[PDB]
Amino acid sequence: ADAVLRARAEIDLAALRANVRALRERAPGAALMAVVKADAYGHGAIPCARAAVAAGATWLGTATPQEALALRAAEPGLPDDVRIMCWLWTPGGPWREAVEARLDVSVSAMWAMEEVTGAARAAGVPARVQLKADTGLGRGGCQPGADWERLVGAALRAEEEGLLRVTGLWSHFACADEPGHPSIAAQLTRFREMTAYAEQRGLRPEVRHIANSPATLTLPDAHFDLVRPGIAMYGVSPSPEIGTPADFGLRPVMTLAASLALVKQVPGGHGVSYGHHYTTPGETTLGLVPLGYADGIPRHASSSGPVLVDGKWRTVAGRIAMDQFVVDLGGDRPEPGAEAVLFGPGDRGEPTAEDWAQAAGTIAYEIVTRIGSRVPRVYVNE
Amino acid sequence: RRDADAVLRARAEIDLAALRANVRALRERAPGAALMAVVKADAYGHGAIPCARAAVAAGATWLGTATPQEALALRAAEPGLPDDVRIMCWLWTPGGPWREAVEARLDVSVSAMWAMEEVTGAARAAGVPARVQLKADTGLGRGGCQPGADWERLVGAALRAEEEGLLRVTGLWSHFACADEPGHPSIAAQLTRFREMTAYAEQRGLRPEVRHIANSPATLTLPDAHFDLVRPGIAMYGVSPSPEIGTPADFGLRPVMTLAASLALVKQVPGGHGVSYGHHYTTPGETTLGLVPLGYADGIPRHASSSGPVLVDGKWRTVAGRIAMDQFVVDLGGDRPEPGAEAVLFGPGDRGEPTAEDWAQAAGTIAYEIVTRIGSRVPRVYVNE
Ligand SMILES: Cc1ncc(COP(=O)(O)O)c(CN[C@@H]2CONC2=O)c1O
Ligand SMILES: Cc1ncc(COP(=O)(O)O)c(CN[C@@H]2CONC2=O)c1O
Ligand SMILES: [Cl-]
Ligand SMILES: [Cl-]
Ligand SMILES: [Cl-]
Ligand code: NA
Ligand code: NA
Repeated sequence: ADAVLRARAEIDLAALRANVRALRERAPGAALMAVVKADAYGHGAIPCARAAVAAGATWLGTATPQEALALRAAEPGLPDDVRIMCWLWTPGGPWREAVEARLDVSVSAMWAMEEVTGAARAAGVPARVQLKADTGLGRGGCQPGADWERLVGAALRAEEEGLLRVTGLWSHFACADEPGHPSIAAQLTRFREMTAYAEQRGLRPEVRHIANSPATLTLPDAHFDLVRPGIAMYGVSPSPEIGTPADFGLRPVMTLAASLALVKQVPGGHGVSYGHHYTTPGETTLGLVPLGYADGIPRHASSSGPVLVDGKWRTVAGRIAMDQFVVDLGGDRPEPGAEAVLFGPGDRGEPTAEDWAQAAGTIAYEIVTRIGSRVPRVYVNE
Repeated sequence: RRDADAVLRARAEIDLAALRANVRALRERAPGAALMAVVKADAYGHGAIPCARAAVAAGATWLGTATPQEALALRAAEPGLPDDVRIMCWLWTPGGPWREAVEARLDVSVSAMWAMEEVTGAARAAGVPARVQLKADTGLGRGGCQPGADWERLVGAALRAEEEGLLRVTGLWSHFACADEPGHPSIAAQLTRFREMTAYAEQRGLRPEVRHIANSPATLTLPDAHFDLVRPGIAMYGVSPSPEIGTPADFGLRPVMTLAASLALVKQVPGGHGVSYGHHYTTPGETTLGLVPLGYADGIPRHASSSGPVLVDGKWRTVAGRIAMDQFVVDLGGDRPEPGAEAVLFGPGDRGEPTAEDWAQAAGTIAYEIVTRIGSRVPRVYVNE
């Protein structure tokens, strides 16, 4: 692909492996799940899954069943013994294909309990089921009290019939990226209660797990049998409040770069881009970076996004357009085709994804995950 | 059946009859001009090839893309689009596939000497002449050639390449900065500069088939800016360029995309229960919550946290707290739709659902960004092909 000449997202799989390594050291009591949903947070699902497994991940996590099934179908195959879990299900989804593919499937509700049991019955092989507990996030889990009682009950019956085995009990935190937030302790308490209850009724899960990246990095009591450090595996800190990648032995995996399309002199008083929200203060040079919001450069970073060009940080001049944006180069005259580095690990003087997050009023998770399909991915150290 | 399966979670429904109607409506609105169907960025999220075909059927005689790869993909479509449709691309960088573009008969934009040298080199090596459009920077300060010496030199090099039989300048074009703000003084200033820079080029000897400057908001509001060709991108997808310009209905337009999902969970929760990351929403009393299985990886902007609208079970709901990567929650106020019930995030608006403009407002952006960044994990379903 000559598509890389315009722009590319370089994915350093050696950095990803080092991150997995570092996260395994940080959670020595637990298995590590490589969360590779959303096309591995924009980094490429299958290449990142292989690298994570090579570095010691024994679980893969996806949102949709289609994502998990694509991992099972990869050629050459990932090891047959890697566990693959998926959790974002709707009525009528491919439960039977998931059971036949030996996926761990999350169940938060009776409807899904019924459908997976029906699918196991029709497939003639038992399902592996994880029960999700809503411990305080108020999102995908089963509520405590009657809902949980009923769900645990139906799971035991299906076990009795040989239709499934409950392989895990899990939940997810709301505010683990704010250390000391009182909801963290409240959720852990509730997690302990709800899991104690399920085990006393007779469930025998292989894994209990609640930890995402910020809990993995800051709460050893929340590690249990399995940690799910998604954003950290891609070398990106969950928040500045938690710390920098370097604080945890982490290195950003993605570098986003483009080649300048145009370098041109313009007079003072010349408007730049839509709405003319920037006006040259005097005679100067403008550089055209051929990436825009269709490529995942957030429109919210208009006037603020940083980019390394020709030895200095520049910032976006005025509005980001669909396919491009402009920087004021202050008189410098790099060649057309010169490298513009939007973000990376930061060790060459370039910005990081967290700098973009700040410029766009969002979090670094969104920045890396929404880099568009029009930007080719280049895998290094595969 | 694998098709039938991903649509169960969510889908972006693309009504090509609405797109064809929009192209007809735009052609009425610019009777002096050919219409270019701007299908860059995967047709603003709607699907490049299906939209290109529909637009051509409805009378578009030009297709516009940003990258050469987009344009080459249109040339290569099977079945082919008509051989006589013109396909233009404009976002080039040094060393791009100029020769392949020349051999594929694309119109290629040039704003600079580097590019003039590369395309002339490629035409020389291919042994076939290039079709080149010169872009003028009339005030936008983005991709065009500046007036004065830069333009003089570019027009000069183009004439020499014409003299050698290496290319023909097929167009002279530009693009507006503020056409979405009617009466903004930059509009007239750019048109005046466009007229001068194009007059200059023609008097030096260039004979373009088309002159063009109009995007959607100019096409809709500025008949003097139509020239020989209009490029109404967002309007073709039935979306107004701004509320200042008007609503789609004001222009005989209908939104082409409908974004919908199937509820993944409906559950009862007590009062005082936090909802989603950071607990920016707390249930005020006992209630029901609905889980919509779409998140910012699917293109639901995180900026619409606490504000995005969605039609569920007969009423508009709004996002409760933070939108997550793969899902968000709504407070259903006690209602108990079935799991799997339809949640309509946006569409043309005639069934009581929100529009892409409502999402733009909720997310502090423009409707262009909403439709364009709907993620590849959302399948597109084409109706009225
Ligand atoms: C159920 C589940 N487990 C673990 C993770 C890993 O989170 P970290 O990436 O924070 O480690 C996530 C993803 N969290 C994303 C981030 O945005 N919204 C989500 O659902 C998730 O949804
Ligand atoms: C060169 C060019 N021509 C025509 C159009 C059509 O514009 P409308 O969609 O506004 O009709 C665009 C789209 N402009 C996109 C829209 O956002 N940013 C851009 O550069 C464009 O870049
Ligand atoms: Cl939850
Ligand atoms: Cl701005
Ligand atoms: Cl310009
Ligand atoms: Na929870
Ligand atoms: Na211009």
